[PDB]
Amino acid sequence: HHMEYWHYVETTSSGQPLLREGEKDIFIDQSVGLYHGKSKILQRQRGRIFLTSQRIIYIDDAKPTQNSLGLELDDLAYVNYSSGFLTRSPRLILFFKDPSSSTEFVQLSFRKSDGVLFSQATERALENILTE
Amino acid sequence: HHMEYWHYVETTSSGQPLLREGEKDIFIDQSVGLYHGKSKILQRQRGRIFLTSQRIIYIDDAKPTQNSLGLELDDLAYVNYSSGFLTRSPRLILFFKDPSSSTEFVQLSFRKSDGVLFSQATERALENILT
Amino acid sequence: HHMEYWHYVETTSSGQPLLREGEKDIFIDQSVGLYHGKSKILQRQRGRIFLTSQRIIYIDDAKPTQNSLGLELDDLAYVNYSSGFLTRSPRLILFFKDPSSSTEFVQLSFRKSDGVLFSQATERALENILT
Amino acid sequence: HHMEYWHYVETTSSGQPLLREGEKDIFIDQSVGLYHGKSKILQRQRGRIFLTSQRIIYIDDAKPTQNSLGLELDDLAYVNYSSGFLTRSPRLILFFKDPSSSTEFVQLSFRKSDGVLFSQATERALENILTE
Repeated sequence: HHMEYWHYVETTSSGQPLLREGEKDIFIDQSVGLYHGKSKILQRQRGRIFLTSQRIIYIDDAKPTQNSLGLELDDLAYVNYSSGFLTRSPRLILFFKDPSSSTEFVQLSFRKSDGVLFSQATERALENILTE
Repeated sequence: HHMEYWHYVETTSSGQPLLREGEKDIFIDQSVGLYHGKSKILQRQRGRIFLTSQRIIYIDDAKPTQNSLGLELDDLAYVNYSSGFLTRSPRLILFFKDPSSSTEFVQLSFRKSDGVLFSQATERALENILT
Repeated sequence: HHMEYWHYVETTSSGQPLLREGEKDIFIDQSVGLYHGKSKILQRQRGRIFLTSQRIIYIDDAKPTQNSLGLELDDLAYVNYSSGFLTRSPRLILFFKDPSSSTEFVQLSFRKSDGVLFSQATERALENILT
Repeated sequence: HHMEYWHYVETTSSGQPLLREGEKDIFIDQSVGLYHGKSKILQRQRGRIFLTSQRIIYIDDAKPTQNSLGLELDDLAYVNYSSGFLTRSPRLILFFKDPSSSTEFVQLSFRKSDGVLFSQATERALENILTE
């Protein structure tokens, strides 16, 4: 289940995430869907994606105050961009430090952008945490 | 930087590695080279690669008692096979649980086989450890 | 759009394809599905895949005398194996010499094998035609 | 040999390509190296790359009037972007309509950019020719 790694995120009525003390937004993209391993996360297929200094946050388009999710950058070891040759959309693949299985990873799927600026910003934000 | 993750492996002159208490031989392949991230590990470009129940072990062809190295399966998180379209040889990429940088990962490069059987065995060996 | 590139293949009721003058059986794999570009070919999702000296032939499991198709090796330019990290199954991707669009290419999807032996045989069969 | 597919291109002293009647530049990138199949093209490792309505053109940094090369878009069937996971630089892979072997293809290697805008423009320019 994807909830071992993802946590619930509160938002305003308008779909703005409520961020932690000193947590700052770095980048945002639109119309992103989530995967857990190779499978779509049902009902989390169209949202805005936010990168912060601490987290990747998915804000559900349809029900932002219910279906929004967060992932800690501190739980990640690598991110890898995949450009959409076999997949309909380009994908950003997130690798965890401590997966329960190699089947457990996340993907962000970009339906209205190539996802390149988001992925580049995420690579940098991850590297800042890793190198410390 | 590769020595953060790999350890020295004692062998014999004929290239037989010293295994641990209860550590079992699973699969071996020949003429493998090692990468650390995108770069070749310089003195480790032609060796046998050995999968055990606990480790991946590189046994150097030219200098086995000196240049042989081991990696704990317990330090890995994911594995990915790449078939060699843009690389001279197929590659098995290994991702650490705890990399100091996301530029640090392992590749095994298969110069005289396709590396499929070795990669499949490693997938299974790693999954046994994770689960 | 896939019917620009694939042709109808006559079989028998037991799923044996009608081969041409001097056309020889090279390799077969089971439980394969077909793609045209990124999309599944709808009635061609479970069949045997057959490499001959001249063609790749899909023999449909459910309706072999109706839904079986052939592709000329002479219409291909490149082949690429993808190991199935993000796809449920490994894929063999085939690139046409003369695509109407660069969105048009073939995939074979291997549901009950890794497709390596079939892919390796196809690489060789295609190279024989090209050279 | 890479010269079955590539042709000589004339330039000005300053390294500006001399274009055909009605041929127009679409995009340019810098610090690109060439591959023929998996191997570097020696001495064609640092140049500007130009996309035109008809061609991809490599302008050699060191000797532009001698070592510049052109490829016809009409000789291509596909282009594929590869994002630099195993390769030091991202790559744009060019597939020919009529290779003599599957070992014969070209790569553009991007040493000072991610090559994304160039690759996107090339995909579009190719598609215009293919669809006719």
